[PDB]
Amino acid sequence: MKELSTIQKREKLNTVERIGSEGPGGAYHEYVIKSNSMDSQGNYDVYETIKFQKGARKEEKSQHGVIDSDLLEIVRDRLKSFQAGPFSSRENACALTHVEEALMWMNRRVEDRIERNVLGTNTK
Amino acid sequence: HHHHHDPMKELSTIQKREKLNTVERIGSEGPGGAYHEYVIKSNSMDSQGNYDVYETIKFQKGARKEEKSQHGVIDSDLLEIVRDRLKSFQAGPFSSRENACALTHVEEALMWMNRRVEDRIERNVLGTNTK
Ligand SMILES: Nc1ncnc2c1ncn2[C@@H]1O[C@@H]2COP(=O)(O)OP(=O)(O)OC[C@H]3O[C@@H](O[C@H]2[C@H]1O)[C@H](O)[C@@H]3O
Ligand SMILES: Nc1ncnc2c1ncn2[C@@H]1O[C@@H]2COP(=O)(O)OP(=O)(O)OC[C@H]3O[C@@H](O[C@H]2[C@H]1O)[C@H](O)[C@@H]3O
Repeated sequence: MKELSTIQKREKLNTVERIGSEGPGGAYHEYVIKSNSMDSQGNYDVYETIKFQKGARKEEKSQHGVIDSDLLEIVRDRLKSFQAGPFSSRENACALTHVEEALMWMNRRVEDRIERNVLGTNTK
Repeated sequence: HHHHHDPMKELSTIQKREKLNTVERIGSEGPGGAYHEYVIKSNSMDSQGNYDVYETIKFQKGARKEEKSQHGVIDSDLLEIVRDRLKSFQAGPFSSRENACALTHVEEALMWMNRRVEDRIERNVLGTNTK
């Protein structure tokens, strides 16, 4: 089925769903973030769709969208702000270090593909 | 729908070369000292000057047990999406060690985020303006 099995199991604010089918690289390129709560009339309090860059950027027929490092950079910024604020935590600091190292590995991939001159194409 | 182009508002990213998108924080600091609206916008624009990509991410603003709260996305949602995409890419033809390391770190970040949630349930402070 469609809903993601999440690491968080208790008191989840939102459900996340993959929409559509597998595409380039074997990945999905549309996701829905959905409130677990509803308003008085049965509507979701939150219903957001995230659409990924589908097909590499230099190939024809490719569809523009967000990329995964965008999401990680937003979360990185949020954790940095929370850590500079009144409600910091050790858990935040550990999560932030892992988020930044993930981003560093994603950039490692980007720079390797620039070097092998395959960035933006469907090549190993 | 939005025409092209503070750099104080744009996020300084880990990636420096061949960025697809610019990420910008919208608005002011809010609860916890954090921003709760971000825009992801393509570095390319069409023939008429409009962004090819212009998407807004709005976060749950104000803790869930407090008044005034505005419903929205939470950070672990974004990370679970990235986790799923990395898992898919790793099961596909274009796997990599870089993907594997990024995936392990993303999942451990999510594990610390859930660790925080469970610690806050234990202290009975989840959803409140409490350290
Ligand atoms: N961690 C990964 N992130 C992205 N893509 C990955 C990863 N691991 C493997 N891939 C695959 O290599 C191709 C070229 O990617 P790329 O050259 O890095 O980048 P891009 O130009 O930014 O396009 C990005 C889009 O490309 C399409 O193909 C991708 C995937 O099939 C996809 O639909 C992307 O959403
Ligand atoms: N890693 C963090 N994630 C979220 N929030 C964090 C973190 N680190 C510190 N905070 C701060 O503690 C408060 C209580 O958060 P919580 O009990 O986890 O909140 P919640 O019910 O899930 O609501 C969530 C919203 O709450 C508001 O305040 C938050 C923040 O000021 C914010 O606008 C949130 O976007």
